[PDB]
Amino acid sequence: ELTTRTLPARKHIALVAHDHCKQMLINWVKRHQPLLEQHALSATGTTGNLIERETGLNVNAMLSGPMGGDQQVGAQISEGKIDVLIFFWDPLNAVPHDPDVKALLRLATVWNIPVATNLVTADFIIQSPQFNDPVEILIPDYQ
Amino acid sequence: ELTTRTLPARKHIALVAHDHCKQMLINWVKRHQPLLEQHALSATGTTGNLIERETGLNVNAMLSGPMGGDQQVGAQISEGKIDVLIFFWDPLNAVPHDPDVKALLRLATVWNIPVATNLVTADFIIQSPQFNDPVEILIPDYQRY
Amino acid sequence: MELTTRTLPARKHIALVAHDHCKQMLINWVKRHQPLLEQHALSATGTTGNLIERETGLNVNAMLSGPMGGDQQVGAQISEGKIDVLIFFWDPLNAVPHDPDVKALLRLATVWNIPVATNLVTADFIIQSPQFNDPVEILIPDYQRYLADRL
Repeated sequence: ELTTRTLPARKHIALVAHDHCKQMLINWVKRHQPLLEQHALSATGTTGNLIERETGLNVNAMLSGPMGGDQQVGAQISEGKIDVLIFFWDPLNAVPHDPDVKALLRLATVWNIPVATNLVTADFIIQSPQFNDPVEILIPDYQ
Repeated sequence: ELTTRTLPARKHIALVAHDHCKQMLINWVKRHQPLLEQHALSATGTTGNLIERETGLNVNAMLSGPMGGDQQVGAQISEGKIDVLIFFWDPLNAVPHDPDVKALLRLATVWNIPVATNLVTADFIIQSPQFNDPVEILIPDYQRY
Repeated sequence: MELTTRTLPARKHIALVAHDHCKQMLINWVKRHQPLLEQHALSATGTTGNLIERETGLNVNAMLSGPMGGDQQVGAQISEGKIDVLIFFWDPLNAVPHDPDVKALLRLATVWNIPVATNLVTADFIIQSPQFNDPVEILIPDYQRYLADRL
């Protein structure tokens, strides 16, 4: 049983990267600075401060993955508060919070928000002529 | 890299049960009603409405586990807003949100709050004379790095 | 890990993969986007190909169902650079016995950096993009240099 929810024109974007993937995330943000500047940005750990020092964008801070930030992101997705997830997780290194990694991606699938796990997916999303449009999405009907 | 934090005398307790374990959790609540009435209670899914109908205890409702309730609980644990976790998960059925289940237990371990994963451990915790007093707990010093 | 590039052709090879309770969701999506999908190469796993041929006029390569090896067929072709796009509606509310195949397929789509969608909103962003029917240059691991370092 489905219902609908409205993703707004101006979006709340979560930016999450594993250690060997933080330089890949910062290069992506740099290439799309004017596209990100009017949306709201959040990031786990110190990635936000790295983005801030290199580009000037404001990024709200959350806990690092190992300390709980992935669950912070996931809780907000399910409350309808985060609209997009860019999650450059590391497929070539084992992390102790892998349960948190898979739980967060599970919820981004359940709640049907645009979610990219690599560069080319993130390009298709952020460069799309619809990224700045409101979006009506099908979601589970919790009641 | 450890520091300290104080759990208040009035604890914010999270009550979480999988489907076939719901009955055991409500029996535990009914056995310990006079103790639990002095604490703040939250529960995932409909479990809060079950408790309130059978005891009159006040229970703040959160999303069910499959829809993200375990991660709401984990987020508050890491923020220092939940002080105790009673998690009656089911060891004899497989659930689709198993990563969420293990992720909540990992964080409760990281942030070193009292946590019960079965009936006898829950009785030991809530029956402790220390349970309704302030409790100093060791925690990771995140404000370091 | 050093990077190189490869180019996904204008006509894409798209893998269409869905768990039992998500099959109807995938066919809804295929139905809406049929005028675009007729211009690309399509493969699907298990009974999903029957469903698509029956309900549309699209032609699909049959691959094995997920539990019998189909996810590893798709993964193999991804790593060989033969599959360009992955539409993978897996079920986050039901446990499956081939969950390791499911996670290994998503792991490889991440290493080899191909467009991948796990839900409707992400699938629409990809297929509707004005770039979808043009060559796409993507950054990929440099396998020969990676091998050279392991010796």
